[PDB]
Amino acid sequence: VDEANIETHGMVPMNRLTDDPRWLPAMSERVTRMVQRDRNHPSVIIWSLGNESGHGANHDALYRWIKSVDPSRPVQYEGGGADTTATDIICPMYARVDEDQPFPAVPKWSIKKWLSLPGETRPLILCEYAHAMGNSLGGFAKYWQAFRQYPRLQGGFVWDWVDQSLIKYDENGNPWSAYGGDFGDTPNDRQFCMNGLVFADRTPH
Amino acid sequence: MITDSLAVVLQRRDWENPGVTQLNRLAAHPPFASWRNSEEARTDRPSQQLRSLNGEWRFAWFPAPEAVPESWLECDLPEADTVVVPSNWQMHGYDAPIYTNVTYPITVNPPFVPTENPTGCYSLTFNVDESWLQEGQTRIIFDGVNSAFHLWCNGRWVGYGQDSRLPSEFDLSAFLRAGENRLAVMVLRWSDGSYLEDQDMWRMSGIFRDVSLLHKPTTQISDFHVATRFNDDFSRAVLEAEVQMCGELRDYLRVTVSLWQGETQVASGTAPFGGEIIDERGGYADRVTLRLNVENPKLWSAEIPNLYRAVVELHTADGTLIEAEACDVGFREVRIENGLLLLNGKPLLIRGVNRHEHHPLHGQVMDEQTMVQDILLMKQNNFNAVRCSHYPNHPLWYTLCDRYGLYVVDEANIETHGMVPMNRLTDDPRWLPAMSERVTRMVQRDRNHPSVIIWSLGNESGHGANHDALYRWIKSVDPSRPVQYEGGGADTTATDIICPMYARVDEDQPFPAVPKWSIKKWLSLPGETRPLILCEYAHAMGNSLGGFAKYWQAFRQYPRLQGGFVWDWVDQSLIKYDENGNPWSAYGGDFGDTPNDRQFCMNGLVFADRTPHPALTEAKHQQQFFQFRLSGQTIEVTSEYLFRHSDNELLHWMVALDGKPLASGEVPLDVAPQGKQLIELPELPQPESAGQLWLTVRVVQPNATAWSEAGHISAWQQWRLAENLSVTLPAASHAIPHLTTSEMDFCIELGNKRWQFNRQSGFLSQMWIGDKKQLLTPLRDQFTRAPLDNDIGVSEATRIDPNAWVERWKAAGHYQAEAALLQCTADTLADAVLITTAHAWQHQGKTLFISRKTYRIDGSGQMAITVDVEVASDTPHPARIGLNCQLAQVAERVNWLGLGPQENYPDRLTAACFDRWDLPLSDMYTPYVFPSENGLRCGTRELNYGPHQWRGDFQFNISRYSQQQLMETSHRHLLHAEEGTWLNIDGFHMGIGGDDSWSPSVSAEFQLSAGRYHYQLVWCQK
Ligand SMILES: [Mg+2]
Repeated sequence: VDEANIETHGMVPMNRLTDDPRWLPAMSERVTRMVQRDRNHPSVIIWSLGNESGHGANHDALYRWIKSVDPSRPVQYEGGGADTTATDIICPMYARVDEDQPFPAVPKWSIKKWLSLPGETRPLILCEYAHAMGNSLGGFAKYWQAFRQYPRLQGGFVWDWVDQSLIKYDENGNPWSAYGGDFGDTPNDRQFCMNGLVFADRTPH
Repeated sequence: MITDSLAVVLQRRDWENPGVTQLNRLAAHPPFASWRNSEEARTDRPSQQLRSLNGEWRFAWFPAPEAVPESWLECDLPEADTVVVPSNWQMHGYDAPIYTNVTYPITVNPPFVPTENPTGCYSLTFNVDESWLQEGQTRIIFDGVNSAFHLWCNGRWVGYGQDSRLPSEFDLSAFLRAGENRLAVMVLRWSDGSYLEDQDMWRMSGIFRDVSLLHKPTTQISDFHVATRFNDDFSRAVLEAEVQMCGELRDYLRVTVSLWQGETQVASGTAPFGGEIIDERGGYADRVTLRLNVENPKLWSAEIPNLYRAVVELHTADGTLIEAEACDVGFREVRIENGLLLLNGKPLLIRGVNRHEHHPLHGQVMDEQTMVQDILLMKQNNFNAVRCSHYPNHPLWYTLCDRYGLYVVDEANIETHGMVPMNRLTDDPRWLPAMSERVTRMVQRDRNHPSVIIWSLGNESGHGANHDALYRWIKSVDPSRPVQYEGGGADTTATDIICPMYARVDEDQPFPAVPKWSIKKWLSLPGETRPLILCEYAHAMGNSLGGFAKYWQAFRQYPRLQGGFVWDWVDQSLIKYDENGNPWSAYGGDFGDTPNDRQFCMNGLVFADRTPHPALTEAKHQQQFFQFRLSGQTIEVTSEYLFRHSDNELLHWMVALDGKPLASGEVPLDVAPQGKQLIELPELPQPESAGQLWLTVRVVQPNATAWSEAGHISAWQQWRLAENLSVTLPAASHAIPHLTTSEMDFCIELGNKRWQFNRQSGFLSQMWIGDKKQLLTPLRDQFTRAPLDNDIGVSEATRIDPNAWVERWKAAGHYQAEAALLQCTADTLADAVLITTAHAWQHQGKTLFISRKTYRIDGSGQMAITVDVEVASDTPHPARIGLNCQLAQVAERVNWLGLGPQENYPDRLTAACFDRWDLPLSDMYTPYVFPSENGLRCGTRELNYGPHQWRGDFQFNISRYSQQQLMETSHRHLLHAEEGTWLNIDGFHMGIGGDDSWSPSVSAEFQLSAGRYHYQLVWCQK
């Protein structure tokens, strides 16, 4: 699944960069440029405009462009709660099968519930599930049990394949993995960055 | 000092590059006017803060951008003349204006442009008040510029602007200094952006729009949005406005919205900054949403503006107000429901004329007065809807519509007629950023206005991926207005409502990949639900609007069809000065700009100056809201109006016989919208005398609306009363005509009068009175008329087209055909003398027509002519069948009984009504920029000029200019009246047409294909 190189986690509201009319030309290049280069490959089955960029007018405009230039591949966008008009298939991220937690303006429901919502027909694939950080994947069976159970649920991508760490050298020169801003870059989110199913080197968690 | 210096700034060049529309340009916002006082915004009094750079402007002109001196930016050149702004430099005559209908004037190598591009640099020196500099931000604003400009302030580079139509704002706060500040602006005729718009209009490059200076407090609201929500009842409407505040944010500061109707406020809204906790990271810091509830709010409509005044004020907590913004608010809901466009819960029938904003005297720049003058005419003429093609209108223009009445359709400033395939510029992914600015920028500026009911992405740009992407953006940013795009055949996915252009109701013509069908057929297409509105119809060029009735008849007939905008409101012409200095209108590249599309450019319903084309009256009659159906004595009136009761309408009916009215009936009119009112006449007087009774009903307004003076007439209808046939006999007269015969000529004498017929000629050369000679030229049959604009079409001597009517006639030898006498004879009735002439018109051994004419002379001496015409089936149908003569006598006034008084044609005789008519002789001729046969009148029982009386049913045009002369002349001004008056009488006349200029638009029924024709008329002295 190809992803347009747009993220705007930082901005508050997050949607502001994507939402603004002026920013559209900068936004366009990443979606537009990406399609031409990667359109040819047989393997790609999907186009994703943005990740965690929120919902903006540009995404709706951009989503329309991808369909018109290319009708071959379904387009999915996570942002806006994943219930956004732009995404062909719902991609709730970190959604819980058993239970749903809602944040005002960004409600999250159990995947079984989410398909069931009034006036919803779209197939649902999770952007992420079963976070692999540290000890992880607990209740992993439950997610998969649900996927087999429901025809509509297409399953979701696990996060994340490789823990992110950078080699560091001791005075001895032995190499120790570094998590977060070991280098002192600040503020450092530290440990959360690695998020890894398998060791970098790589070894299997 | 670099990089301020021209050489560094010029290259890399921006204009050549497709990608950068502008540099250092502030985001577009609806105008606020920046006035601190709360009252002023509600008042709408001109703001003190706003400043106008309009005035005399220093000007310099250079062939190329490289050519213009570097030194100038520091100082204005000594040589350069001072030119008023906003102005078009070409209008000034520095550079000849270039007009091209389809082709870009510059050679097409996107994105590259011709190495030498005419460049004009404007330098303005102004003094800024000290108070402005100390606090706030000051940004220069340009209402319009073309194509692209480079901005220098105080010898320092400021900005680059890529779009002429849109307003561009640059901030001068850093640049400005105490005392006078020089302003240097550079404008280039040709830009990379130029490729985007190929729309066909006279092309002028310069600053055609006002330049002003605006001052904003450091904390001010950059943009505000007004939105309306209504109940199904519409009794209660919820209005919410969102305001975004620039720069610093203070918790204490609050924004208050007040809605004022007339002099009394309806509702007030006040909010703390920020709202709604938008997902997911945070609620907007700088955005506040205010909702105001209005119940029984008046709703804006073309018939009634019904305006509210909304003031947005940002004020301190205590609190003082930092700034005030006022926006006109009209409450209307526009939505497409069930494939039918609906306004305010009522299906909309749109009568609209495409408007190009052009002035012959001032060229592209439009006087404020002109819009008002233009607006009144369209509203006066039964036009409730105006579309501007294909660029955003002057900022003032939208405001006028909202007060005045008529609906406005905004159009994005993108056209790409030139590119082949045309879709290429729009279609390409790279071009999207340039494309985006015109659609995106336009929405923000024009979104606020109540009047606009639609958004149009592009005109004639073809169908491109960008249009589909752009269409999606407009919906998402704004859901209020339906979006329609013409291109791609008008069946494109992007357009909410189909807009076929030049579509024909009766018949459909298809071009591979761009099929066109009759409008009735087009809705019917499989899997089509969209309401259809024509971008253009009833082309008004030259003689035009023929078959206009048919289009309108269809619109009423079908619920889905919403009607279409007429093209075009104003003929486009530029004033030119003779050595005498008299002003003659110029069509095409009179200036020698080439290649020139020439005549086709004007395309005008009404004269530029402006005067109304004979056609315009026809539009008014068809357009009119009221519908009249008559059965017997009873008259039934149906109201077109959706929302308005006829509070002040007066209905007057007059019944007259043979141009004389026995009775006049007037009734007050009280019909609710969609209401039907039945009116019954007092029993009509019955005339024993032979003739036809005529009933005429017209609706006039007792009290003048702002657009219309009192006693103005909205609509009229004419119905024939039961016909009267007279069996009274002319005979008998004691005097008997005596005829004297010579081999050379046939002579008939009765009393004083003498009639001469020439045997060799086969036509009667001379008619005798006194002691006088009546006609200069022998009477002859004429099968040709000066070609109409439609008949000529796109055909030219260089590039002749087989399809065009003129070509078929020319190929035919129809024009050059020479009459021969097949037979001739002279005979004497006891009471009269009868002459029979047979003429065959032969070209190349093939006879186009055979005409037989018999002249019978009464004892009274009144002369009766019966003509029989045979037309070969093979030959292209004769444009008209008539006999034309030249008369020495000249008369001040022409009196005829027939359809009047406007010139009318069989295709468009609907506007005309039958009554006795009197006009100055000059009136009969109709001025045209390009001269074609004109001034024809139809269904005339009797025609009177001077001594002569003509009795019969015929179509007559009487003018000084010969038909041969009319065809010959390039321009209207050139023609010089021939001595005497040319008179044409036609038994039958071909329909003017046409839906399309390019291809013959004439209807099948209108053409005289019968192959057999008979008409008779009487020549009577006195
Ligand atoms: Mg065009």
